[PDB]
Amino acid sequence: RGSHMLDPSELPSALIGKPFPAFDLPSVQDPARRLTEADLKGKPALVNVWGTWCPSCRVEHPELTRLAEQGVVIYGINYKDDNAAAIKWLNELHNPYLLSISDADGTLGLDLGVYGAPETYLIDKQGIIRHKIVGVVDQKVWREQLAPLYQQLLD
Repeated sequence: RGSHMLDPSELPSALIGKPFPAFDLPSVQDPARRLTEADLKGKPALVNVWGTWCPSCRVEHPELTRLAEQGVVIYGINYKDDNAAAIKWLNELHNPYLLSISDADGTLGLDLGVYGAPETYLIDKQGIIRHKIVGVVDQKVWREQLAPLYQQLLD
């Protein structure tokens, strides 16, 4: 395999200081209920990109719950997934997400620079992106890579 370069939008630094991309998408649990980027505003928060196709996302789930238990607001982007399967996941396991955005065609992921899962965006209360983690967030990642910035956004 020859070299393959990710495009600039997929770099963790790409959307730093930029507003969360605009979108109008159905919620996972109710397709008649519509969500937009305005629903992400108000509190500093994580935006976690996940899919039922994603074994790493299954593994990350207990950590996301652990953060939610400590009052961390987490919104979920269900990316290019089976909706029925996604609803099951949100039922069978312990939903840490305050909102579950159905991004079935990946157009929101497209604007975010998403190229798999899990990926986690830290946003401020204005919905401006402040950090991006590619791959599983564990205690260590949270403690070192997110926690310090998240604390600043609360203050």
